[PDB]
Amino acid sequence: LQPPPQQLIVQNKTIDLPAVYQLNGGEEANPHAVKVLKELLSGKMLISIGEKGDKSVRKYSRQIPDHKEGYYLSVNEKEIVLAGNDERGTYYALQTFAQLLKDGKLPEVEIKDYPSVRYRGVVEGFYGTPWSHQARLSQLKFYGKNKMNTYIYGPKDDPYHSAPNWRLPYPDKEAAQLQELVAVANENEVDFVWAIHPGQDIKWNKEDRDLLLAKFEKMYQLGVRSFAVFFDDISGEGTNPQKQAELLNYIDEKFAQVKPDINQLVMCPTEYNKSWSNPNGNYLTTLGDKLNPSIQIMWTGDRVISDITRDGISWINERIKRPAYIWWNFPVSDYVRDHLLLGPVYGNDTTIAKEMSGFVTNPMEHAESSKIAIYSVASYAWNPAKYDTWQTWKDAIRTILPSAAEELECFAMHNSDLGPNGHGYRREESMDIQPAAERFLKAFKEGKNYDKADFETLQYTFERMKESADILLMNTENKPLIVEITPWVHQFKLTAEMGEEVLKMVERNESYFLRKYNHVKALQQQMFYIDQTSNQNPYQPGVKTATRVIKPLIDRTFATVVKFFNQKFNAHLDATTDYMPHKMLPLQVKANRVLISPEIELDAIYPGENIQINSAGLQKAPVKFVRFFVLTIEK
Ligand SMILES: CC(=O)N[C@H]1/C(=N/O)O[C@H](CO)[C@@H](O)[C@@H]1O
Repeated sequence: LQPPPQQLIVQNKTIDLPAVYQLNGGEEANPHAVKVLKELLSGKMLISIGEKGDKSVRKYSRQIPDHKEGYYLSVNEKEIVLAGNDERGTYYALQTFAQLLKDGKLPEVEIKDYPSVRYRGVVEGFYGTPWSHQARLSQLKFYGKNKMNTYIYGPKDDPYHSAPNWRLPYPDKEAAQLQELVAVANENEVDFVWAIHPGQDIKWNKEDRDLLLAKFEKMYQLGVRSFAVFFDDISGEGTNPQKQAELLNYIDEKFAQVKPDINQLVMCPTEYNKSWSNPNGNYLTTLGDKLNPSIQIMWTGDRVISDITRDGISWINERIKRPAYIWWNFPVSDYVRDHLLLGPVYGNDTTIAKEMSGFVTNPMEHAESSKIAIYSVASYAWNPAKYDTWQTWKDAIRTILPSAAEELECFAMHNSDLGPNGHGYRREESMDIQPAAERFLKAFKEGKNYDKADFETLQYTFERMKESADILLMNTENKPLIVEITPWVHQFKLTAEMGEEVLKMVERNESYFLRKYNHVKALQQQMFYIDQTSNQNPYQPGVKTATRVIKPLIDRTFATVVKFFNQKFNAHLDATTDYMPHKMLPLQVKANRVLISPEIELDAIYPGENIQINSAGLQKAPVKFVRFFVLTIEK
């Protein structure tokens, strides 16, 4: 069961799902929950479904937890009970019930369940290509299955979300799409929260306030019932906390508290993590004091990218005078775009549920791939006391890709770290093989003999990686997932082939070694060609994989064996580990830039564009040699 329930008593009997059944409370329970129950009983004992207060569930009123979104669930030989404290609770009972049913069978169980954190879900809030409409449809259904009740729409690059077109209603096509997303959100018990991001060019006047409210009104007409205003990542007048708080309170008093049926009203502050706060400035205490108490305030932790600690959340809660609504910046990869972040969710304090109003994850622009972290976050926010990092990661993968779960585990296990970055945030990766790696390498470098078992583990790892990559490439169960990851799967296969060949180099005679060495060089060039043609975004272009432990191991082993060979045979083989066509500290190629890692000869004459050192326009001059750090060319 994911999320794990608050309380579970298991009998180790099982019963058959009733072929004949009496349904009770069908006409009066949450229709969303009844429809789910009706699909499970498709094709087909008393079955009682309802909310506390329905006649159907009167007998169980004392067992239904007294919590928002709580439910009581029971399966024995005589009857099944599915009883929410409220309509969403009934739906949630059904989502648990759906996981109990396996091959027409049910375990005898009794569950009392409820979430520890009130708002749980996803903020689509990253920079990059916004999720596709089809991907959002898929996400919403995923959220309902995992008891996430919150979807905050706010892609930084949607021009109708952010500046200047925040002021304009969505075009007809986009409008009808959002209208469909809201309906689907509603059917899956998810609050569609529409965010606006106006602060970079907002004027503190009646004109812009009215345009904002008019925009909120248009969204309301599309079916939207929760709203957010984001003031993150801006400078200038829009950073004024008094004005922000006045605007939010106006929205609250003239809009949210005036419509019949508005739910969440959320803001993200300009000072949205501690490092970006001014402890000595008046910004957060002003919001805390002035913002109306029903309005939620978002927080990403001690840093833009960070895990949530007891001390960290105490710090913010004391200032905002309410429990922070956490905006968790993982697995978002918009600042390490050459990486996929597919590892487990961990690092968040599991005892601080009372200290947060909400917990949402900011995911990758890769929607399907983000489901691993999203599933885990749903498990963590619902039952943080029972949260199990590794089991939930494994459960997520088996959920997303049952036909190739182990292959996806293999790929994800080695695609979890971010590499060095300006946010200082890192994750573990390849932890299984890390000790056999460091040992193999330490011994190897010193001239000491390595353990054969360690050499075999590495060998076994490369073999498994190639099986996993080729199987994932051909998988048709979740095509959108395969599309997202495919460039990384190719790079991951090359990595493993490169590992096997390097290991063969450590292992016969001069001729054989030279074959292996030339093969390694060709594989390096192939990796370079993938890094240069795939995922060519303006920020971190290319495709990096197994970067924490596996690639450094392979590279360092390769450099070492080439050195020993050169000493033994008095040779001059090139030991460099990344392919570079241009000659020169390693050079790097990024899009049409050639740079020296913080005289040069290009492999051809190109028209020059510019040169920047830490600048001169080259006005298209033919160029092949630069002597005296980035050269831009036409390419
Ligand atoms: C509140 C917030 O996190 N705003 C942005 C952010 N600000 O530092 O960092 C994230 C990771 O780069 C971005 O995806 C977010 O859109």
